[PDB]
Amino acid sequence: RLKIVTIHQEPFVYVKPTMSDGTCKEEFTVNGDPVKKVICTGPTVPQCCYGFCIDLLIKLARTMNFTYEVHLVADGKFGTQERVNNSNKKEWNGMMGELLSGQADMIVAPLTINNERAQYIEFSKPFKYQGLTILVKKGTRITGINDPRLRNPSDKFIYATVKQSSVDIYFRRQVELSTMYRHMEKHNYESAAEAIQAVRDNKLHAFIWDSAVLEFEASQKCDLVTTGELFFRSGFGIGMRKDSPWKQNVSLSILKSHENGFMEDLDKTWV
Ligand SMILES: NC1(C(=O)O)CCCC1
Repeated sequence: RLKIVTIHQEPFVYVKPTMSDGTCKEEFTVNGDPVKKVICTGPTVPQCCYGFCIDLLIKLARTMNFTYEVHLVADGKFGTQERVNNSNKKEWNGMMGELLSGQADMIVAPLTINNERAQYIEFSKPFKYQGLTILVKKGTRITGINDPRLRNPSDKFIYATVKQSSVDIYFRRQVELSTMYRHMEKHNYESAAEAIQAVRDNKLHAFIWDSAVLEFEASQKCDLVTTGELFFRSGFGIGMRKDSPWKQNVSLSILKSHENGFMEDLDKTWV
């Protein structure tokens, strides 16, 4: 019974309360198809989880003949390396920390495959190809990471991302993006929800984040749109501890799904 850890992140993983009898409300898609849901414990009581990643998990479990139990990451984070003591060895938090500690056997979430994480865990082939993009108010046009309003910032156009995120780290390490980072570090938000709200409230002109997330957020709000070319393209993959016996088949299934329309069907169903 594999321990699956995930996190709230629509449309990949929705999190809702169970009904009074402890079950998940029976719901259907706009075309009458049943919405598959799994019970996921977390911040701790049983809750209802569903979405792109849950549909993927259900498919993998069926295809690979395994049972599982899902829980939401305890600290509500994806995972970054942080100094937590006087030693010289940083420690991973979020889902990365849980996978490495054994609290989880697989990370099933919109987790970016990057260099730092790849140094400690292994990933399946990507179940989603995306990259960083920009969220702005309808009518605003930004070409991409090279747009002057970003490279030559001023207070007339404020942009930012989420503090302590892997995206924040991406800019902090990009020497060529020092100018941008200096500007962002002065406006970064505590959470994506807050930043997205700030964009609708005209308090923030641009929010830099995952295109896989922003494309959905934009589709849900008419006053919001994504703009420009993607930069820092990346994939989302299932995380497992090194040398896992599940890796090969998880990867083969995902590659097969990209080739047989299954992944395209999830795209249409959830966005
Ligand atoms: N995909 C993210 C990650 O850290 O894995 C990047 C920002 C949202 C979460």
